[PDB]
Amino acid sequence: PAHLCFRSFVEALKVDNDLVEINTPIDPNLEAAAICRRVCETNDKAPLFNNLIGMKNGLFRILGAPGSLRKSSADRYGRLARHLALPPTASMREILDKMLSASDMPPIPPTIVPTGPCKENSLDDSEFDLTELPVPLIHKSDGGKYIQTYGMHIVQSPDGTWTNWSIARAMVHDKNHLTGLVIPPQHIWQIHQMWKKEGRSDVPWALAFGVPPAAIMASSMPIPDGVTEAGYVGAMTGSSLELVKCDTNDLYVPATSEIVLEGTLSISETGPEGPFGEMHGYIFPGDTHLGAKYKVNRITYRNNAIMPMSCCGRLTDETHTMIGSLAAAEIRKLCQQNDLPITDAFAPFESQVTWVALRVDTEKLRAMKTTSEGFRKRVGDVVFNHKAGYTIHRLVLVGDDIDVYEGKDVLWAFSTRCRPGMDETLFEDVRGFPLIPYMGHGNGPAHRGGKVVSDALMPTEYTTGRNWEAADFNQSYPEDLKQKVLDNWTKMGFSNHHHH
Amino acid sequence: PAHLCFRSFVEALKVDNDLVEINTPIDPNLEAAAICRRVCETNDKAPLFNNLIGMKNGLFRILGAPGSLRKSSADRYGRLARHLALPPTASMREILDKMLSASDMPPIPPTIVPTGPCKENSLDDSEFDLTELPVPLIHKSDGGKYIQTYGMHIVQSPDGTWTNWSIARAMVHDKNHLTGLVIPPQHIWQIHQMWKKEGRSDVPWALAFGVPPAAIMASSMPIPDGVTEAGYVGAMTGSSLELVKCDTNDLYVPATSEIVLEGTLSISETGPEGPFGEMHGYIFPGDTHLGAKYKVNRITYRNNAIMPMSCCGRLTDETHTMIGSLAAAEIRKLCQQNDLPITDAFAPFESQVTWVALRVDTEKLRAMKTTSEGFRKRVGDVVFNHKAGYTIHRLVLVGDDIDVYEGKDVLWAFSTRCRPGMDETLFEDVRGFPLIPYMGHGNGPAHRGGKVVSDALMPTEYTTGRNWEAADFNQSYPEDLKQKVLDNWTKMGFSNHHHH
Ligand SMILES: Cc1cc2c3c(c1C)C(C)(C)C[C@@H](O)N3c1c(nc(O)[nH]c1=O)N2C[C@H](O)[C@H](O)[C@H](O)COP(=O)(O)O
Ligand SMILES: Cc1cc2c3c(c1C)C(C)(C)C[C@@H](O)N3c1c(nc(O)[nH]c1=O)N2C[C@H](O)[C@H](O)[C@H](O)COP(=O)(O)O
Ligand SMILES: [K+]
Ligand SMILES: [K+]
Ligand SMILES: [K+]
Ligand SMILES: [K+]
Ligand SMILES: [Mn+2]
Ligand SMILES: [Mn+2]
Repeated sequence: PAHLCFRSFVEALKVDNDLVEINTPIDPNLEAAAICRRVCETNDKAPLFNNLIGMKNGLFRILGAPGSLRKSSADRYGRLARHLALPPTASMREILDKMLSASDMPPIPPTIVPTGPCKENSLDDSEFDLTELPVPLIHKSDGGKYIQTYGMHIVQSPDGTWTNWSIARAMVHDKNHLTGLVIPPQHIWQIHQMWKKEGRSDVPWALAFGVPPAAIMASSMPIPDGVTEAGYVGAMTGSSLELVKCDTNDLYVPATSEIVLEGTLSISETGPEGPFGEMHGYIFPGDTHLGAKYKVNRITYRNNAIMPMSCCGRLTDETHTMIGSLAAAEIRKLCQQNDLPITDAFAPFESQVTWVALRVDTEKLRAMKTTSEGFRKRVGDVVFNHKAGYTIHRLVLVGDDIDVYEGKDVLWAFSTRCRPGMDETLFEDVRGFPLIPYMGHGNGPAHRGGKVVSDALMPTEYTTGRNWEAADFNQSYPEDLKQKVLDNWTKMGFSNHHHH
Repeated sequence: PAHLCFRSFVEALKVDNDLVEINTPIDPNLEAAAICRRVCETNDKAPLFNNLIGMKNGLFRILGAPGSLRKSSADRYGRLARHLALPPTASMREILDKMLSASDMPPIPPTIVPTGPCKENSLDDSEFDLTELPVPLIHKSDGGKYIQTYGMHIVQSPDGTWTNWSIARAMVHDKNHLTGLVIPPQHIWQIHQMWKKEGRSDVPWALAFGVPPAAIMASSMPIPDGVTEAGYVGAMTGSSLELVKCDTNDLYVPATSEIVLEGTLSISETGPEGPFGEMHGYIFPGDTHLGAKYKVNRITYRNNAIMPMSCCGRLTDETHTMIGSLAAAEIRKLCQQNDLPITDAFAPFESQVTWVALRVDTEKLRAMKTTSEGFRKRVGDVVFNHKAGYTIHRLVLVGDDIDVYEGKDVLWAFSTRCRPGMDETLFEDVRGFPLIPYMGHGNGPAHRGGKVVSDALMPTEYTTGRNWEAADFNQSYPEDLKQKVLDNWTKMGFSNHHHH
């Protein structure tokens, strides 16, 4: 099935009339990514580049925009739904509920199988050269060719008890090394730290590209510390994932992975990394810093291997649809587990996924007999002191009338119900997300502060209940009249389809 | 011409295929406004209600949505352009430049003519009853029938030197009185205050509905204290406006006004006023307060008179397209006159026109050798201590790459370049706009504070120049490549018209 095998997922996008196969030569130097960028800015069909200039020994084709948006509202999130076995018309609430469903289920550990498509071909350390592959230059000022934008890093705690799957960017350093981001509080960093404190060896590592779609979704979600993503994906899908052992180490990769790199993440070496055109929509030319260094010892791959690529930047791509929404999902759950009356959470695209809107059950709120200043503090302490809140700099509290999955309604509530200053609490003594330009390239500490809880609950929502009606068609006219107007609309001469 | 005569303006909307004439009976009790509300929420054609239940002695037809948006991007602002003799494809910059153009021109005083269409019919104090006219109930919880949503109040200083034209709401109180908002710092209030201090008589008043479109645009703009709107409209249009004297007082109304009320604004009496479904998108049921009271002594009107109506509320209507944009225009000019390097200003619809984005000439800024904290303070002191800043609670400073007329780009800049708290200055000791829910129905003083300058200029924009490129199709790919991609777009299989 498409959610459990990336090749099958590509076929599903075709069947959905959501793929464009480009069979003529395309340059991995900027051209593939430029096509992908336009797709993402216009919600077009995903591009599959089957003829990539420099493709050598079956490595590789590229699929862009794997988790980006479709043009119609009816199946807007269809590509995400296709990651998860959901109907293509699934709502974001349905997608995020699916991604949270495993959080109160027993893990279903993976099943080891003796082989799989990812072993169809191999290159040893004398046979590959990462500088000779058709690795894309994704943005014109990037500091390297970013091979790794939509694969899954696999690292395990020294004691063997936790195996983490996550997305973090990496670029080619030389024929057999990558550099990439390994930054706190991310789990690849937490595990790295464990190996560095033990001080004995580099971290055994694999990076698997074109993994089961349900696995790359969990890879992009801040599920709890110490939780093995494979078992969470198993529980979510109702099926044990099939994994094969790496050839050169004892980690386990999805059997149907398109491309697998095996090697080590250094506990001592660094190399130049970045800059990279990033999720908030910017690149700072020449802004290179030392990053984590990976050694690649072996490559295995499927016949006619396909590399997924996220051509991230301005709206809308995987960095918004997945990073933002999946953080929001975890935050929703985290608030509920802390006895806060939050029903829904989403990171508005309009905020460049730097805000999360929290919909409040105001009946519950009223029973708490609290105030804005107290509640704002409680909510921000829960979220901004937790890893799930890392990427999010503004929380917007809204009452039950607001659909947090509709950015227009979040912006309306924020703009009209939250008094600047008085209705907000700033948080300076929390971890900040340095990738946001106003952090890493801003006026203050790159790694600390710059966070805020903005209360767009109105005063009576804490006391006696909502005391307004919207000045809109829905709320300022009785039902019988509204329906009469709608029924007579085209007849009178005005203009009107859901699908389209 | 359409900009100088409301009847001609209605004909222009027809010719533009931007009118729906409804010739079957429509109830002024909510039905007309419900149709108007749906038009405004969907950017449909303006409705002209030619058969209004209760229309008596030629009073009246209704035109809704006179200054609202059209559906296509090419002539989005066509109805505003039709107020001003501009091409229907005029940009907002072009519209606001037209509205500012008279600010460095000599006024062209009005011309008195002996009669006009507004004298075709008359009703004395024994012949009309405002409770018997088809005055609309615009929102189901309004506290009265709001006759006055798009007419022009006309009041003159006691000394005769300043005659102000402005829009302020008013509702029917009884057979021969209205109540309405007369609030500081508005010019109707400033003039009222002058008459109250002189203490001798009620304020001679007229309210003219269906006035020259160029006059209702100026009516909605905070041009300076002491400036007679008629002369500013004269200068803007290049033509002296033709005015006729009122029958029962010595004020002068546009000759082609559809409907004219003549009477007095009391210096002593008040009456219940509101609530009203307002520009920020809300109504607070039962929230009635004492407002200004008007006595009507005489009504004159055109044959087949047409009452314009603004069915205001959630996006998008005249309260957003005119209040917000025309305040932004005046603010732009005010900043420039105070030697601040502002090139453009607009109130994003997404902010419910409570923000104004100020585009900065950063070459000029760099020459000033200043800082964010200093510049933010200077800009907020200029704007928030002036009447032009009254309605605006958040100013967003952006560099030259941002098109402030594009809300998506303002939201991107705000969300990614302004660090909450550190990059902002709050203003508590300025006049606030009580209509905003978080003010009048909020946690703090209804009339004071709640304002903020948010600096979305990046640090190097003050020093050495922009130091990023956007991670977008426009900026992260060379020209030759971009054009190749666009030229091959449909050929490869992707999808694409300006008008649609
Ligand atoms: C979907 C997606 C997620 C991420 C990234 C991208 C995509 C497409 C890149 C295009 C590669 C851009 C890059 O900046 N990137 C990225 C990243 N996290 C980082 O630490 N480092 C990164 O370079 N995340 C987010 C992380 O995947 C999540 O925060 C996840 O929660 C981490 O897993 P874990 O540590 O919770 O197990
Ligand atoms: C276009 C437009 C403007 C306004 C209004 C409306 C429309 C459609 C209503 C639908 C009637 C809603 C109402 O709240 N309203 C309104 C109002 N100003 C008020 O003091 N009182 C009001 O009730 N303005 C704004 C003012 O017209 C401007 O602020 C103008 O600047 C004033 O002129 P002046 O005092 O500068 O001469
Ligand atoms: K993860
Ligand atoms: K609030
Ligand atoms: K005015
Ligand atoms: K800033
Ligand atoms: Mn993890
Ligand atoms: Mn004025």
